[PDB]
Amino acid sequence: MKWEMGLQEEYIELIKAGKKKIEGRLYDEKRRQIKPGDIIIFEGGKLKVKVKGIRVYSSFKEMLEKEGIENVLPGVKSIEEGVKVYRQFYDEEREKKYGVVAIEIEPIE
Repeated sequence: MKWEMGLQEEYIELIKAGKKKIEGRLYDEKRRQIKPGDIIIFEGGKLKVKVKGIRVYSSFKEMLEKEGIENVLPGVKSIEEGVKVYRQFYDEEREKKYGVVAIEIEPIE
């Protein structure tokens, strides 16, 4: 399957460069249908990636600690800062309701 989802510009570059190897998202209805082998089209075609793995957590904090913040949000020095990044996109109620998913990705040329 091929899935479409938005992605901020700064992350598009980090993924292409091989620094950002994980895409964190709310494990919501849309994300609950993704499996390794699928393809994700980011920000209207600015980047295409292959899904290599799916790991679900109860929170962004736990996801970041297990996946390694440098592999998810390159440059962010602390887990607290990492959680803040996600809070700008996802509220705590949604996080508690759906859980969080770490999508292992590989850029497609």
